[PDB]
Amino acid sequence: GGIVVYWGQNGGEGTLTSTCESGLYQIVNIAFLSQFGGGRRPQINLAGHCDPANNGCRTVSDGIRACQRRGIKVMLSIGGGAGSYSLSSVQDARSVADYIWNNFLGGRSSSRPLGDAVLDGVDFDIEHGGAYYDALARRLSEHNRGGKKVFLSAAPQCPFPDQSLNKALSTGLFDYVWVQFYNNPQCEFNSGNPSNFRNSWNKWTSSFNAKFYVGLPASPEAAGSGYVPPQQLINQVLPFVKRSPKYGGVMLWDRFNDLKTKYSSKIKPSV
Repeated sequence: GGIVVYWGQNGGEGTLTSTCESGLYQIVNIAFLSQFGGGRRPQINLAGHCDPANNGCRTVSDGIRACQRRGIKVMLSIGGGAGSYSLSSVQDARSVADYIWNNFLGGRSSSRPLGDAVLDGVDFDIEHGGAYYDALARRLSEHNRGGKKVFLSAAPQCPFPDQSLNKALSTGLFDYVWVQFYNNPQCEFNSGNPSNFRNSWNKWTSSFNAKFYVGLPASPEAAGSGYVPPQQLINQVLPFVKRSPKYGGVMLWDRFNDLKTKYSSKIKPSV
C-alpha cells in the first residue's frame, strides 16, 4: 500500500517539491482550497508557504510537477478546519466544481492559484455542512468521461457516518477515502481496546467502494488523541487493515509532523 500525506498547512514543513522528493508518499493532498462556495471568492490557504494574494502561490506548480514526475498523485484538498466554505445549491456546487476544474485541474484559467500544473484530483476535507458536496463530486466526476482525469478522495472523520461527507460519499464517485482515526476517541486505535477502531474500519470499508486509507496523525503533537506509535501501527493495525481488499495504505496528517517524527519512513516498508 501507499502513504498519503497532507502538505500546505505548515509553512515550516518545507516545499511540496521536498515532500515529493522524499519518496515517502504516493499521494500528496495540498491543503487547502480553504474558501469556496456560497458566492465566496475561492481562496487557497497554504499557511506560511506563500501568500495566495494575486496568485503568489503559483510556484507550487513546481512541486506539483516534481511530484507528478515521480508518479505521485497530487490532490487539491478543499475545506479544512479554518476556512470559510459551504455550498448553497446544486448550481453553486457545480459552479465551484467548475472553478476547481478550471483553476486546478484540466480546465483553463488565467489566474490558477497554484500555477499551470494540473492536479490529479480533489480531496474533500469538508468539516461542516455536507449539503451539495454530492453535486460538487458529480460535477468533478463529469470529467472522468470528458476530462482528463480527476481522482476524488474524502477525509471523513471516523465516527460513522461523517455528517459533512456522507452525502458526497453516497455518490459512490470517490476513489479514495482516508478515514481520520484521530481526535475521535470512539473510533481511534487503542492497543488495549482495538475493537472500536477495527469495527470502525470494518464499517467504513464495508460502506463505500473506494480504496481506504488509515488516516492518522503523524506525531502525537498533530492530534489531541488517536496517535498510533509506528510500531503499534505496523504490528497491530496493518495486519488487520491489510485483510481488507479495499485497503490502500495510511494517510498522515501532516507533512510537518511527519518530517518531525519520520513516521512515514518507519511504516513505509510495512504499509
